[PDB]
Amino acid sequence: SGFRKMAFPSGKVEGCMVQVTCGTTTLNGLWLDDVVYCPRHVICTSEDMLNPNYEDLLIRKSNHNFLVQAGNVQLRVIGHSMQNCVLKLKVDTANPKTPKYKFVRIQPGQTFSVLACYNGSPSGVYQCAMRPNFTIKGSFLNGSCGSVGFNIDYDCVSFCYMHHMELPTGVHAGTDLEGNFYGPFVDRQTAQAAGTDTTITVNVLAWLYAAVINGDRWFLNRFTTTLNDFNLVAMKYNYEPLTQDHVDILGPLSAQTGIAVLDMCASLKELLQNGMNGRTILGSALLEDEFTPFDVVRQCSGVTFQ
Amino acid sequence: SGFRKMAFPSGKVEGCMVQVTCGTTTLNGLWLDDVVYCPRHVICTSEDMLNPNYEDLLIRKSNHNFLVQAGNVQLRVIGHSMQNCVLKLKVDTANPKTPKYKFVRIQPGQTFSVLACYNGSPSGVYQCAMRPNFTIKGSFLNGSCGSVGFNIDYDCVSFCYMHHMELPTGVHAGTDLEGNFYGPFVDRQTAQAAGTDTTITVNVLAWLYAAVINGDRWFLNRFTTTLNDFNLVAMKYNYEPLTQDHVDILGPLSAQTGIAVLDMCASLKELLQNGMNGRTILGSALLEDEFTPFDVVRQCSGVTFQ
Repeated sequence: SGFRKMAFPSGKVEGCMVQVTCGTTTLNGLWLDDVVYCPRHVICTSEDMLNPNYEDLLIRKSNHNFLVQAGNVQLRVIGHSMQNCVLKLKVDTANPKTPKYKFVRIQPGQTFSVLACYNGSPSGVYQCAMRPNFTIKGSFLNGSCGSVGFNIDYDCVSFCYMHHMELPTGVHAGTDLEGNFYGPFVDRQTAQAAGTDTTITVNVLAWLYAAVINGDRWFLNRFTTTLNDFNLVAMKYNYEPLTQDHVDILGPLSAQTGIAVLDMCASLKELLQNGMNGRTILGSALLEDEFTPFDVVRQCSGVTFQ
Repeated sequence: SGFRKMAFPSGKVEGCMVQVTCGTTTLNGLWLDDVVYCPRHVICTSEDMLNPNYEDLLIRKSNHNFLVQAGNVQLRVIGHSMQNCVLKLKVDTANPKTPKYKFVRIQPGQTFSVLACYNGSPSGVYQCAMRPNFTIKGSFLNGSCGSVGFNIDYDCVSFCYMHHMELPTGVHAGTDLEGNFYGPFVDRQTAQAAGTDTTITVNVLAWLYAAVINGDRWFLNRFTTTLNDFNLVAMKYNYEPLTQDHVDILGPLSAQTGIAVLDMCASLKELLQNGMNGRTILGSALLEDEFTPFDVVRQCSGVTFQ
C-alpha cells in the first residue's frame, strides 16, 4: 500500500546522455547507436534566439563545430542533419550502452519520466504529464535543454520528449525525438502564451480508484451520473470532456474496485461542486491529474522492467 | 524554473539489486562487492512472522538454502551471518557494477530516493522522508522487502534504508544497512502503532523559499516572529520544534531570497492559523514537508552526479 508519484528507473537513459557544445552554447544530447540527438538551438547565441534563421545559422557549422563529450572521451562527428527542430549528429562510435528503444509522439494526458541533465550529467528524475495545452510542468534550469522524457515497457525505452524551452510563465515546451514540437510552440525567444491548463479528467478518475484501492473512501458518494450530465459540470471547472474511450480505459479499475465508472464520475462531480472541506486524498488537498489509468495499474500491480 | 518531487538517478543502484529466495519466500537483496544484504525475514514463512525466533529459524538454514539470482545467473553463497535484522550473504563473485558507496543512518526529517523492486527487478523510483515517528510513507506491495533508499553525492551512493514491513495503518518501517530498525519497529507481524506524524518544520520553510525563488510570493506577509513565539503556535499544529540549528541550515536560502528566516516563520505561522484560502503554493494546496534545505539548493542550482 501507499501511492507515490513514481518515475521509471533512469539507468537505461543515464547511459545515453552526452554533452554537446557548438561555439559557446552547451546542452544535452541523447546518444543512441551512432547518432546523437539534440535541440537545433545548440547552434544559436543568446542574441540569435530572438529571431533565428536555422538554415542560415547552420551554413556556418561543420561536423567539427559540434563537440560531443561522453565523460572524458570526445566522440568524432562524421555527419549532421537538421530534422525539424532537432539535430542528428552522426558519430563514428555506436553507444555500447544503447538500450532497446522506440521514438513515440504522445497524446495530451499521457505521463512520462524526465531525466533532468546538465552538461550531459543526470541531476534527477521525476514524473510529468503532457498537459492539454501541450506544455509540461517540469523542473528545468539553464543548461537543461536536450533532457528527455521516456516510458519503459519491460526492456524497451519509448522516448517521447526532448526539452527545448521555458515560456515566460515558467512552464516548458519541447519536441518528440523527430524534432516536431508538441503544440504550437517554436524555438524562438518570443511571446507564446499557453492556452487554458485544463484538468485531465480520466487521470483524476484513475487516481480516485487508486485512493479507493488504498483505503481513502470518504469521497465515495451515494450518486451516479451520465457522461453528458458530468461533462456539463466538468466544462465549468475547465476539466477535459470525458468520452466513451475514457470509460473503456477505466474498465479494469472499475472491475477491481467494483465501483462503476459513472458512480466515480458522480463522486468527482460532488468534489468539484462542494470542494474537499480541508480533507485529503492520498495525502493531497487537490485533485491530482498526472496518473494515467495504466500508471495506477502498474503501481498497484508491481510491474517491473528488464 | 518549476519545482518537482525529484529522485536521484537510479542507475547506480539498479545494477546492485538481486533476488533472494530461501524456501518459498522471495525478496530483494543488495549486491555490493562480494556481499548480498537482505532482510532476515527471508528465512520466515507467513506463520513464522507472528512470533519468529530468528536464531532458531537460522539453525535450519545453510549457505545452499539461499538462492541468489542476478538475471539468468545464480551467485554461489560461501557464507552467511545475521547482523541485527539483516542477513549478509557472502558470495563468490564481487558485483562488477558496485559503485562507490557508504552506509549511513539518517535523522528524522532527512529525505532519500527509494528504488522499489520486485523479484530483484526495479519497478520505479520516488522521493521519501524519514518521518519524525520513524515511519516512511512509501509505495510497497508484497515482494518489495529489501528495496533500498539512498542519496547520491557526485559518484558516491549513501544507502540509508532497507524496506522490511508494512504496519496495519499502511505506512512503512525498515532498517539502515547495518540492520538496525529506524524507531521502535520490529520484524514481527504484531500490533506496532506509529506515534504522531508531526510535520518537519524546517522542510516546510525550505519549500516556502523554493516557492519564492519560483515566483509564488502571495503568502509573504508583513510580520516577523521569534523562535519561542513560532514554537508555541507550531506545537498546536503538531509541527516539530524549530531550533537554532534549523535557522543556521536555512542561512543560504535566506541569503539568496533576502527573506530573513524569522520573517518566513511569521509567514508560515499565518498559513497555519488562517489556512491557504483555497490558494496553491508550487501546485500544492497543503504545506509540503518532504524537501530538505539541501534538496531545495540542489534542485534550484542544477547539481549533477558522476
